[PDB]
Amino acid sequence: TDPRKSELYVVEGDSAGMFQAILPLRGRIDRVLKNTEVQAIITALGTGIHDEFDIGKLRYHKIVLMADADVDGQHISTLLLTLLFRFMRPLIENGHVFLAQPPLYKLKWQRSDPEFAYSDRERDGLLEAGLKAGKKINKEDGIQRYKGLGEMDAKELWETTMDPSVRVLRQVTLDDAAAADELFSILMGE
Amino acid sequence: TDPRKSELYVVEGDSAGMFQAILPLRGRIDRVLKNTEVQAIITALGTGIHDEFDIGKLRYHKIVLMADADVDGQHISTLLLTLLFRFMRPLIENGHVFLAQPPLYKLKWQRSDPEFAYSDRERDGLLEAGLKAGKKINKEDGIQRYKGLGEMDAKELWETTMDPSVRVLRQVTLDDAAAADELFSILMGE
Repeated sequence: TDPRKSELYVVEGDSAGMFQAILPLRGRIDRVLKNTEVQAIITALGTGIHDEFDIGKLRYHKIVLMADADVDGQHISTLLLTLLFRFMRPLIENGHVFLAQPPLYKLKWQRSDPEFAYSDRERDGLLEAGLKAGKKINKEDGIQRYKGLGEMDAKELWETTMDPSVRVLRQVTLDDAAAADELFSILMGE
Repeated sequence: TDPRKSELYVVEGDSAGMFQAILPLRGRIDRVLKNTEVQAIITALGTGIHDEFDIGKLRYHKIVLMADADVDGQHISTLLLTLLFRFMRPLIENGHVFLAQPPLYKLKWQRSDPEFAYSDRERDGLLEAGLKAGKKINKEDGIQRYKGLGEMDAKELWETTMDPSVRVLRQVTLDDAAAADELFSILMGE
């Protein structure tokens, strides 16, 4: 439960699923700060914002953003990384911010546990290794290509994106957050 | 992600682990409302408090409190049910508040999936049924008696307390919340 042993997952957006807290974010910067879901995330982090930001009050060692690979999922991650870059910058600078890579494929092996691939390369690798081991797979429907997080059952979502020994996390750098901030400014101007 | 398909789990306290949001609560009523963890829970619910309470702004269909059976776990559940009874009463009245019953025992069957018991009666029943079916168990260490939520691995905690088809939930009635409020007042006076 301790901040050092605590993580906060922010699950985005309209196609959604060590202490692991979880908060949603569904989907004008002043209007976004008034949004209830945004307010809950900011409050849970416990640092305060802008000039009131206090790193010592950080409630979570890791902040993990989880969204779909599509434009809808990108839009929400862009929004949250911009809010963090503009009002809670040391969270990014000190390496607390991460992006969860959801699995792209589920390999439905006939008489064994299903395997999950995070890229086309891993899918091909796992398929070859499985067939070589003697595992069986249906050529027509044995490989499920995920379209969103909502397609996964809650148990497999945890196994693939939240289990620390299995999950694929990418650290958000200051340059990554600056690129999200630029993207936000471009889209607002459009 | 929709409020109707959303649940908020409040995991208590110092011995801790359909969209399922999760928030911690570790462990003078005016001082409690200023606490960051309490503020995050209230904010996530989205209704506001006291005269500002708006049922229409409720972000979660179910509010589930999960704590250890000991005095430490009871103290936190007493505190949160009191806050809900005093400042967010319709959440209890409208049947949104529940208590999660964590498993008391894990039956470590030798060559099959482990089973979980929520009472001494269920433990005895499952043990008899398993041995009758031909399942094997070690008489010395095969039955683990849980002392707290922190003893469970994250995956089994979800399977037993968060899976809607498996979990054991008890609805918090207005009388239940009134008894928690009385208990809080007695302990504060002590």
